[PDB]
Amino acid sequence: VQRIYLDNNATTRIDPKVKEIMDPFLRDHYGNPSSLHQFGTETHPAIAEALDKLYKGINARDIDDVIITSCATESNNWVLKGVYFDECLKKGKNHIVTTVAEHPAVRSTCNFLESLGVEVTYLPINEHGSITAEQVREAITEKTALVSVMWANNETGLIFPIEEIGAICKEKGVLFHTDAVQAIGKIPVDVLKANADFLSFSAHKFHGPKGIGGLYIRSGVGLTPLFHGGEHMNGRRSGTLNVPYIVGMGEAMKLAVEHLDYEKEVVGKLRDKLEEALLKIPDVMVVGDRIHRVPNTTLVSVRGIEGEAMLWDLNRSNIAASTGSATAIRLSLSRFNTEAEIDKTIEVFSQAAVRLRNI
Amino acid sequence: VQRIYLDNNATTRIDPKVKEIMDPFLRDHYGNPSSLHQFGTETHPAIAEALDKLYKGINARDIDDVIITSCATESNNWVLKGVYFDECLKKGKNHIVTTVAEHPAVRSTCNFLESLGVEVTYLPINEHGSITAEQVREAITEKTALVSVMWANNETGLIFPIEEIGAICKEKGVLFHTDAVQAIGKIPVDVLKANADFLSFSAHKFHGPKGIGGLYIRSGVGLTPLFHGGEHMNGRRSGTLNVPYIVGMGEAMKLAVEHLDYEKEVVGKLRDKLEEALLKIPDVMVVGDRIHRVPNTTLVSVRGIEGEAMLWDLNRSNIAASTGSATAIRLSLSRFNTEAEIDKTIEVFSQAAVRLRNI
Ligand SMILES: Cc1ncc(COP(=O)(O)O)c(CN[C@@H](C)C(=O)O)c1O
Ligand SMILES: Cc1ncc(COP(=O)(O)O)c(CN[C@@H](C)C(=O)O)c1O
Ligand SMILES: [Cl-]
Ligand SMILES: [Cl-]
Repeated sequence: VQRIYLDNNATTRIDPKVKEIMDPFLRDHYGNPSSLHQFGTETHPAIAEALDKLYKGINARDIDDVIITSCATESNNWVLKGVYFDECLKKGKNHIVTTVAEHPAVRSTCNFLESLGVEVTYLPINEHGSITAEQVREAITEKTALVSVMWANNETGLIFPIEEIGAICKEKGVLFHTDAVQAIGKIPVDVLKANADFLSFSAHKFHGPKGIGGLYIRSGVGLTPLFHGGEHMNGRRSGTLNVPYIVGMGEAMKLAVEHLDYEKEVVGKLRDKLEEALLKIPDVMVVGDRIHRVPNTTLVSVRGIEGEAMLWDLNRSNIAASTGSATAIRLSLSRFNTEAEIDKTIEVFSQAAVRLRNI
Repeated sequence: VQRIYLDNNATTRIDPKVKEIMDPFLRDHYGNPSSLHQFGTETHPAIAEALDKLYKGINARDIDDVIITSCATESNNWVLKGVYFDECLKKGKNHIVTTVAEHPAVRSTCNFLESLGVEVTYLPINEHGSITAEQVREAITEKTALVSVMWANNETGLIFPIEEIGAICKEKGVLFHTDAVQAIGKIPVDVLKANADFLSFSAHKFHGPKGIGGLYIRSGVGLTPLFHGGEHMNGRRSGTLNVPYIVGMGEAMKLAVEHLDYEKEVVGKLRDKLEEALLKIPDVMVVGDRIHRVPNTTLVSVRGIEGEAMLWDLNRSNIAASTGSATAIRLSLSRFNTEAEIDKTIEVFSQAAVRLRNI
């Protein structure tokens, strides 16, 4: 069989080059980076080069941190629970501003915070699919400790106006976190433009392994550790480093960035091909704005069918994809897809479409 | 060159079989276990078999949890910070009992807890190297929320009387966590014998990859998540699973347990060989008790030399090891060592010994 993968916002294949680069750290460079002897020191250089790659991915300066984590969910829980202790409790700054769009790691953590007594406002989503900036402007109180808005949306592919949000946040004196998980490798990411104080990502959205990610922390911004024990990552996050996955994720980030133009021109073109082909069906509205999306995503709906039903049929034709908020169907490409696979999807989708209608 | 690795309590080589089993999950079974389509469902079976292996390693029942984490430091921070919220805050049970022996993840987290207002008593270590049980008996107040004692000590290899501690904890109504990181693969581990409510481990102490670990949670014991977001691990710890490392760590645990007798009879014998050979030097006292140690560790001191100096010289002779509390030298074997390598160490150590004395 010839299977087609269109669920890249759920996770992604590890790049062959990523696999190849981690391999010697599963084989004989197994030493613990903290060890003082050769087994440890010999991992130094590769670690350093990984970190360089991460820095250059997100336009982070020497004086900033990019801390390695076990995934974006760790990152996001760290940021929220750290600012709770540093701001909400110790500074009485008892309010967080976020959106209804956010990943559940963010939203569940916020919920928990409310349980303890933080007030969290959850910004509503507009007709244009997006949040405005002015919406955050108008929410930022005296008490506001942090604003958290995701860079791009995992369900619709919509880019939020981070940066404008950056500015509104600078002007008003407030901590700014952006969850940038679905922006890496998909559009350029620049914490400087963004005035991020905090930024999250996870390798497996850009062809590294599941099980690692980063939190960008800006210079001189405190954030009480989520993993105390304090020896690794300048005491910001304790635990023996995941050497192999570090090295992998370096590589991934690099390749991700190198492919920005390819993502834009080629993958985006593929997405468009697909999109147009599918709008030719009947009442197949696309979902949300079409102009401010990451290149690789399209969330279509289909008049009289469930998303789940569509998905299940697609699966039997060896095509993988997932749902989103109405349900609707999310098709999420990557550089690994080809025009052949799109064409095929167009066929198998339309057949499936026609074939499920009468029920 | 022929290098000799004796720093197994710092980390360990991934077993070839562990490497081999994770490999297809870095290659083409890259789907996200949550996905509903084949790419996801096809990871189901291997995940399940991994989990089975983990269960059987630690004598955990079906109705218990073994939750996958990013490492033992995650585990330990989870346990302490969860019981703070479930017990210290919500039940007014404002005291934790632990030892001075514990890993810094435990101790730093405790320190942080104190910062917020928990009272933590830190049980002092005795002349016999160990903690008694009666010592915990006598500390358990009305207010005591949790007792945390490590199963074996990473610095000395000393086994604490967990189980007796289990009983004293059952009788008095108190939550029992044991950090068992250095017991996996080294002596049998049995949460049932132990009345653990919580038990930690990390794969890289038993020849799986760094960057994953477990928290055993006993049936019906709550523990407010450290990673909110709640979709993975029955909502106890959110984040896309580390499929490859799961599968690896399964395998590791299995092999670890299969090798218990080999660890006892062969590795322990090797350790003894080494130990005796080195006691023949001059005022080379061994450090702590010699009778209740995991098979693989020995912490020697050397009359007139620093530990660091000894280590550095050893490193130049291609032998890897680390220090411990007075400083002293820790030599930590695994099944991968051979009598040849010991012999060699005996030589290179004694030469180094004699050669560093006059200064
Ligand atoms: C924007 C965003 N933030 C955070 C996460 C969580 O990353 P980890 O699971 O690596 O912590 C994801 C992945 N989500 C999946 C569940 C999806 O979109 O289908 C995401 O898309
Ligand atoms: C008893 C114990 N608990 C917890 C940990 C932390 O595990 P992770 O780093 O996998 O979270 C270790 C490893 N320690 C090293 C630093 C040593 O003994 O030399 C340990 O020995
Ligand atoms: Cl915290
Ligand atoms: Cl928590």
